[PDB]
Amino acid sequence: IVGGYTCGANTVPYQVSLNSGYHFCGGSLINSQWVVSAAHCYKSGIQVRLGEDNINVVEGNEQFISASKSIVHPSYNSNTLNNDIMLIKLKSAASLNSRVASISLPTSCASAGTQCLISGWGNTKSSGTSYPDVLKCLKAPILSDSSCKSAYPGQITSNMFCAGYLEGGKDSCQGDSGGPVVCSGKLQGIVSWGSGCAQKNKPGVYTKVCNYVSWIKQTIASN
Ligand SMILES: COc1ccc(-c2ccc(C(=O)N[C@H](CO)C(C)(C)C)cc2C(=O)O)c(C(=O)Nc2ccc(C(=N)N)cc2)n1
Ligand SMILES: COc1ccc(-c2ccc(C(=O)N[C@H](CO)C(C)(C)C)cc2C(=O)O)c(C(=O)Nc2ccc(C(=N)N)cc2)n1
Ligand SMILES: [Ca+2]
Repeated sequence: IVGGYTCGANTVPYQVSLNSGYHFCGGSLINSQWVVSAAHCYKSGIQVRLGEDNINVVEGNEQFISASKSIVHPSYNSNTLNNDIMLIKLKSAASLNSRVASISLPTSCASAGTQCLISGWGNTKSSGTSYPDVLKCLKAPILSDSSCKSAYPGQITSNMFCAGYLEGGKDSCQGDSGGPVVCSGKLQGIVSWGSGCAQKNKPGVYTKVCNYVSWIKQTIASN
């Protein structure tokens, strides 16, 4: 997260870190056994880390649970980036508590201009790299479809939206991928792609979760 702020420990209790001996992507807890992330974060050896603030220090509220299943959307396309969504099942159920809690799925899509909370442990600089110990947060609005398509001509599908700041300086970034965009208590987005980070006229692009609620529910019911 570039241009964000320190969230505060366990203030975003649905935020998970996907770990393979290091943090590589975010995710969002949606019930005690399932995490929503980005398809492009798929890999072997995933451990889900819940209850984290400082990802480099044991602080006492963590739960580390191996992924037993990783289910990428059936029509994910790694070229176009359409349908950049994956469901991860935990090998055993998390213990839900105040610091490890789920986020609601949308019942309807959010309007342009809706203010959302984006969070993660990704890079915090727009040039160069700095990776934070503690979770970072950014308030950012959803942009209009027209502004999004103007920013990325020919690239924006009905399963994507843009969010952020066209002046630059405030964006998600590498390592935030798979993590949440939460608006009025609903998981509306997944950190997906962009051009660099926090560049002028190049807002973040996010998977549009409201198109996937039936798929998510049916997938959880069958796996
Ligand atoms: C598929 O969609 C996107 C969208 C954006 C990026 C991206 C993000 C940040 C940056 C980047 O500029 N990140 C930091 C920001 O400070 C640097 C300091 C490393 C430049 C670069 C890229 C890129 O396009 O190469 C990427 C991206 O990083 N893709 C990528 C693909 C292949 C390799 C590899 N085999 N070496 C590495 C990286 N992918
Ligand atoms: C869509 O498919 C992919 C595939 C791979 C990447 C990617 C490439 C390199 C890396 C990366 O450089 N990872 C390092 C290790 O080299 C970390 C230390 C951040 C784990 C991260 C990512 C990522 O998924 O976030 C990314 C990727 O760069 N995504 C991304 C997400 C958001 C923005 C933005 N809002 N500005 C920019 C870029 N996207
Ligand atoms: Ca920790």
